[PDB]
Amino acid sequence: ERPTFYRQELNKTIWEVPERYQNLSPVGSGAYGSVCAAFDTKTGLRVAVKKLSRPFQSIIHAKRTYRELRLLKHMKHENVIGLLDVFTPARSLEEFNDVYLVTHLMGADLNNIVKCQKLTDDHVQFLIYQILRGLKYIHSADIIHRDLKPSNLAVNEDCELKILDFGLARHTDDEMTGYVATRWYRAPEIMLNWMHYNQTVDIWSVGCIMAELLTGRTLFPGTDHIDQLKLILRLVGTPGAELLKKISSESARNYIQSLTQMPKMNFANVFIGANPLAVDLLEKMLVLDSDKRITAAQALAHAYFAQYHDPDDEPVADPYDQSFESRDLLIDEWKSLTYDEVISFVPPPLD
Ligand SMILES: CC(C)(C)c1cc(NC(=O)Nc2ccc(Cl)c(COc3cccnc3)c2)[nH]n1
Repeated sequence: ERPTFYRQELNKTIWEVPERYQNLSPVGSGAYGSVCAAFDTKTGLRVAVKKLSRPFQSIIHAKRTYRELRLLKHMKHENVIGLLDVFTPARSLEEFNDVYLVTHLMGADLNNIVKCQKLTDDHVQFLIYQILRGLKYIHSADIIHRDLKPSNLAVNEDCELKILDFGLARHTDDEMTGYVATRWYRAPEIMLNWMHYNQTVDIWSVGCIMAELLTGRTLFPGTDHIDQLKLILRLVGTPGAELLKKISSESARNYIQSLTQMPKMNFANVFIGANPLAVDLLEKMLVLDSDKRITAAQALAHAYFAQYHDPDDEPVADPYDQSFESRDLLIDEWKSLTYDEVISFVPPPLD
């Protein structure tokens, strides 16, 4: 039944893991946990193991922990990250305090690819294709990523691509401040809090990512929130009256109307030399009104992806029950909910 655990300290943190996992080596940490690379001897895999940092600190924390576990137990798709394993050294609910998550070891992110390599149009096709493929899956489970950027995309030597979230820290006001990649890929409505937002926020990010794969340059490297809004409105144009009504923040609405009105730019004169089909796709992604952005599913059928598109191999997620998001529970209740999910986990099969 239960495997044997051994202990070791790595960077003032104690790790207790099953013997199967060997050669633990620290790779990163933050307020929400620490990660080691390791070798899983039962599967033959290089794996990553995250140890959650006091997962049941507060109500809000415990619920956060439950949420990621549920989330990761559910993601089963080639272009999305999955759970290899999840474990606890705890022998009963009474002593459950620590949670460990196991995933495939990710090496290079997409930020490393565009930085250190020249990409062909065909490269960009395959890379964006896979993001959209994964995103169709994620969205069909009513999950929004909200933080799509190159660094949250893992890419191996064959340009095969997985969406995940490496994030280990709080998403605070300070990290979104200033000249920071954290904010360059954010949909404007979620950056200036215009309104209740939706799936299409992630599509805007793909817009920004695709542009950067084509040029090798950040699309909207704002020096701050407002500077970035100007860079954005310079390209796609200031909003019309139709879009202004949909902006719930009267204060935000009011700021936008103080701007000099500008037309949408010619994208062929921005993305000089790009495939006309890439240009067209960007025009349908980088749309200010989120009601009117192309969806992941719609985007898969666009002629830019003709080499790769296969409507029989672009699967959707099983129904995902997200009713817990509405419930207010106590720490011990989130905790036990989490514990059930730990003990019920069934590992994936390798072929
Ligand atoms: C929207 C999607 C489904 C993409 C999403 C994913 C997440 N969160 C995570 O992916 N979390 C997570 C948890 C544990 C581990 Cl081990 C990892 C991968 O971490 C590494 C670190 C270093 C090298 N390789 C993998 C991710 N939220 N939303």
